[PDB]
Amino acid sequence: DYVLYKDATKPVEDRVADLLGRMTLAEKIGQMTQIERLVATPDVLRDNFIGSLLSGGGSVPRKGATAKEWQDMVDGFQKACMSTRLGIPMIYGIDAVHGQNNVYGATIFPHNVGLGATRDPYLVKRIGEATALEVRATGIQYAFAPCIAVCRDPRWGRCYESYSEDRRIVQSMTELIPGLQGDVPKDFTSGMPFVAGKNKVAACAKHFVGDGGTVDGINENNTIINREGLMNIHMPAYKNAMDKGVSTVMISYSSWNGVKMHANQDLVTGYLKDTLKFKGFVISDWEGIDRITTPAGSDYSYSVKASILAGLDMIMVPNKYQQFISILTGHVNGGVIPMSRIDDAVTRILRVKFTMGLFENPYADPAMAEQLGKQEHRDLAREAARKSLVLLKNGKTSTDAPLLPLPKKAPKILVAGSHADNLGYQCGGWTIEWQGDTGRTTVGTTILEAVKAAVDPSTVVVFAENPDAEFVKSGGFSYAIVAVGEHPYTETKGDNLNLTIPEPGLSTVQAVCGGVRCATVLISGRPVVVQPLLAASDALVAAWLPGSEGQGVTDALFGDFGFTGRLPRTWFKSVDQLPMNVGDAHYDPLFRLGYGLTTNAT
Ligand SMILES: *[C@@H]1O[C@H](CO)[C@@H](O[C@@H]2O[C@H](CO)[C@@H](O[C@H]3O[C@H](CO[C@H]4O[C@H](CO)[C@@H](O)[C@H](O)[C@@H]4O[C@@H]4O[C@H](CO)[C@@H](O)[C@H](O)[C@H]4NC(C)=O)[C@@H](O)[C@H](O)[C@@H]3O)[C@H](O)[C@H]2NC(C)=O)[C@H](O[C@@H]2O[C@@H](C)[C@@H](O)[C@@H](O)[C@@H]2O)[C@H]1NC(C)=O
Ligand SMILES: *[C@@H]1O[C@H](CO)[C@@H](O[C@@H]2O[C@H](CO)[C@@H](O[C@@H]3O[C@H](CO)[C@@H](O)[C@H](O)[C@@H]3O)[C@H](O)[C@H]2NC(C)=O)[C@H](O[C@@H]2O[C@@H](C)[C@@H](O)[C@@H](O)[C@@H]2O)[C@H]1NC(C)=O
Ligand SMILES: OC[C@@H]1[C@@H](O)[C@H](O)[C@@H](O)c2nc(-c3ccccc3)cn21
Ligand SMILES: *[C@@H]1O[C@H](CO)[C@@H](O)[C@H](O)[C@H]1NC(C)=O
Repeated sequence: DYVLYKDATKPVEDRVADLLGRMTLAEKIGQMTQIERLVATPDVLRDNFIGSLLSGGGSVPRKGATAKEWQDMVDGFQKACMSTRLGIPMIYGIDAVHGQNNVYGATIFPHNVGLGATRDPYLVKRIGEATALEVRATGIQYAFAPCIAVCRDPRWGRCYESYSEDRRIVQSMTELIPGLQGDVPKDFTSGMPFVAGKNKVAACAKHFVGDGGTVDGINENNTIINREGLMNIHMPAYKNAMDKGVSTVMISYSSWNGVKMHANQDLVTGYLKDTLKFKGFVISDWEGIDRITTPAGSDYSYSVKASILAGLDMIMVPNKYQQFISILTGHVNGGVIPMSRIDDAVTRILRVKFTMGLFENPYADPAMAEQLGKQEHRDLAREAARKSLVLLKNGKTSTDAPLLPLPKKAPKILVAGSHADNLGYQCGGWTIEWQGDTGRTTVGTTILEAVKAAVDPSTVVVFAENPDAEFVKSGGFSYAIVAVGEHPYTETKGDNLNLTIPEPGLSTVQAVCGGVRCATVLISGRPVVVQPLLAASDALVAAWLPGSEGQGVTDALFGDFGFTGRLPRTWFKSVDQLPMNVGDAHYDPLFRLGYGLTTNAT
């Protein structure tokens, strides 16, 4: 007879309610299982009724894969899930945190920190729209963004994924959501999930909650703060995400006052779902439930019980799915975990799938391939790159002639530094590889390239990654541009207690600037000890992690556009002041939030 859930002309809730009514137990749990593509197989996916797949940092089908290949891969997996008795389509998620950053040839936009310096939430909304197209260009329908953490201690290896330390800023920046998912209807209820169609993608606000408040900025650690401070600092943006209709929420690895977020039934269920009235689905993090115990995985049986009862709807296993499903099947068979729970988690996972119309467009659109790396997107990124640069210094002394903007016509000029011609570096973490990489890892334009493509044909550009004083003073240069800074990092692998850039860097800035007037470009995902650099430089620019369009940098350096960006974070004097944020008593910055020197165009 007539199968309601299959009829597209029917209401979302009606269809969810109808399908859930036909589901066994194995299928309901299947919908709650998300696994790495690495352990996925048509059989596995079909036999275990897998409801979702993902790709961790660098989990690509083939290094250098085209968009078609990706689509084919995803389509391969979907073909399998569609063959289940009920034919429930799977949702493929990936970390498209600053473009479809895992794909080769994908436009790599500035990381969050840099975007916050722009204060242009509309620019961010356009980035989300772009990223939507490029993630859909590869057949994927779910991006694990935006990360709306409010980094409070730059020693945290994930600070670059935080728009600001000022929640107000992080809120205005949730505009990425409507960009990735499309805008929500006038009526729209705050908390209901939403996605416009096959040209948009489901978004994920992460990581609930207080991931940017751990002690010392130790990744995944504990956040010791009172409910009020937690609610007015780290909680706010989420409220915004509810109104903008965010589709999902990933839970943080970090604990609050000693309690693992994955086990926090009060915040996850009581506050997020019950109070904020979140109707989309909640997903764990990579082995996030295993990390509830200590050691991790020491009692997976507890992790399922504790996490599922806490209120989580989907688990990112992402490898030992057989265990996860066996363990959960048991708990339900034992009455330990009530079916109402499973019913709820599935109800949410489904509601989101019908809403985005996954049941109507489960397969890719080869027409969408072209989107990947589209020039218009690169221009957009280029714009954001320029707008995110924050001028800290521009003249060794009050009386000096402003170094920037530099002339495009000069006899001979010098570009140097470790980050000068290193695409991987200017891109930073989460680029091609999980930890990011060094060198020409994708399609882009390094700073050097931009420069050679901006100066007058009669301007001799000489490159020297790390020259000595002697070389510079004898070069006959009119000026030099040195780029240095941090190296690509991601999560824990990036926590830093000394926060001083790697060498050589300062040695190079000092060697070059001591030989000729210089403009120093600092590549970093956060504020770092900068006095030494500022001291040796005539002008110094904080470019954070610009991404693939180096021209964004040179656009400012040569005055085609003037610096407008302003510090999204507080720049410290020494790392022992930390934590130190706007509003604190001992607030003794080296550069307050909002600081940013400027210049004018043409
Ligand atoms: C401040 O604290 C930081 C972390 O808390 C320190 O950085 C970390 O230092 C350890 C060594 O103590 C280092 O060791 C691990 O990585 C080794 C290889 O490191 C290179 O490759 C990785 C990626 O593969 C990069 O992330 C590293 O940044 C590093 O990159 C190379 O750096 C060279 C010099 O800067 C450069 O010539 C290369 O081109 C560049 N190569 C690439 C591909 O980028 C590995 O052998 C070892 O077994 C460990 O696994 C960590 O890698 C390093 N940082 C990170 C993010 O992991 C920091 O130490 C200082 O700075 C470092 C960059 C390094 O030069 C140290 O020798 C130096 O003491 C601390 N700074 C201070 C002043 O104390
Ligand atoms: C020369 O460069 C200065 C750089 O500040 C320009 O003035 C600044 O223009 C901003 C708008 O572009 C002013 O408004 C706000 O700026 C922030 C930047 O953080 C924007 O994000 C925000 O949306 C606002 O628009 C800013 O206040 C202003 N700075 C000062 C000290 O007034 C200047 O622009 C020209 O003068 C200013 C006063 C405005 O009237 C501009 O509209 C006007 O074009 C630049 N000159 C030129 C020709 O562009
Ligand atoms: O890439 C998927 C998610 C990402 O969206 C989350 O923000 C982040 O917490 C995260 N850590 C790992 C991860 C960490 C260690 C080993 C293997 C994987 C994986 N992930
Ligand atoms: C925090 O980090 C410390 C040191 O790495 C570790 O001993 C402790 O168990 C962690 N605690 C939490 C709550 O993450």
